[PDB]
Amino acid sequence: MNHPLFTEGTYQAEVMENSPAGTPLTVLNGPILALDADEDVYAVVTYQLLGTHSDLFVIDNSTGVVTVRSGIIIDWEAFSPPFLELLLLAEDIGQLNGTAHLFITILDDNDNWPTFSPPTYTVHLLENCPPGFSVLQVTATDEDSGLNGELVYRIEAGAQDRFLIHPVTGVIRVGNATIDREEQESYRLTVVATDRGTVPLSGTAIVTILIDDINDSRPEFLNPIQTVSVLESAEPGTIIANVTAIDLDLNPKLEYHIISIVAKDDTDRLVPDQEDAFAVNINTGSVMVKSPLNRELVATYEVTLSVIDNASDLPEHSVSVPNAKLTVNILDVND
Ligand SMILES: [Ca+2]
Ligand SMILES: [Ca+2]
Ligand SMILES: [Ca+2]
Ligand SMILES: [Ca+2]
Ligand SMILES: [Ca+2]
Ligand SMILES: [Ca+2]
Ligand SMILES: [Ca+2]
Ligand SMILES: [Ca+2]
Ligand SMILES: [K+]
Ligand SMILES: [K+]
Repeated sequence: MNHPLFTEGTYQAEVMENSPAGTPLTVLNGPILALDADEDVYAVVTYQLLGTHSDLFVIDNSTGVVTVRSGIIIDWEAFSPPFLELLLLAEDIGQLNGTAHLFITILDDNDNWPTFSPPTYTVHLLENCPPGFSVLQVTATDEDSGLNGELVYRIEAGAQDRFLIHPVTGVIRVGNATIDREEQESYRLTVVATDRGTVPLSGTAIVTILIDDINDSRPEFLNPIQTVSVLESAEPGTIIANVTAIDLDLNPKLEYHIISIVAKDDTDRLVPDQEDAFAVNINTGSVMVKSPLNRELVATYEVTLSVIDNASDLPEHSVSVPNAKLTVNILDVND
């Protein structure tokens, strides 16, 4: 009986993780207080603090106030559950000790950054993929609790509405935009996940999106219109011109052809059966005299040349639009 008595059986208390040394515990139920049992004499009562995690704290042995110790760090993420049990002793010399318990709840602080692991990504994607196609999912982790761990995803740069991301799931999908390998063959997306604590932290990942090829882009002649004067004395074999085209797809097989050769004499009049006159090299586009030329037979030739990508996956983007045009004015030879 004659031992000192605390005001409470158990003092309920709390403290914020990462509090610096000196920080008193918030003690929900009054101050930690014991008094000597003898109502006639006076007797000094000192306080002690014991238990497996008492090393995190120091008790003011005179006032009984519990503060955070120097050296140590209170880590919410290091205790499951986030709840300590400590014994308090009241000492009066020549008396048995007082007993109370100090139960302490460690409070969470937003002190973990939303982390991506892996912290970067690479994905291949086929061009002409329709709106809303699901490209990649990205997940970040957070060792905080409650809202301080609840993450919200968002594309910061590299995107321009061509890719969108679900704020919750982190699923990157294609936006309402044409993904054309020829217009842009790759993307480097900066993607941030932000926590919802009041001081909100964020962390970053980099999604490379390599656009794969469909052979879907027609060859283009770089020299579409061309007039050339050739001597009627030009022998067969003689290169007089070269049409040249480019397909912007990944592995084209270009083939140059002559679609027609219209011929006209010097009185501006149709001369038929003169397709033997010229020939285009099927790979290079080099145009040569093929048969003997005579001005007195043919004065002008209009020649149309096409080019096909034989590898093209789409049939309506196979051929040159427009075809190449080559007028060939024939020069006179005389005495
Ligand atoms: Ca912590
Ligand atoms: Ca925390
Ligand atoms: Ca956080
Ligand atoms: Ca394309
Ligand atoms: Ca293509
Ligand atoms: Ca093509
Ligand atoms: Ca002649
Ligand atoms: Ca002549
Ligand atoms: K007393
Ligand atoms: K005493």
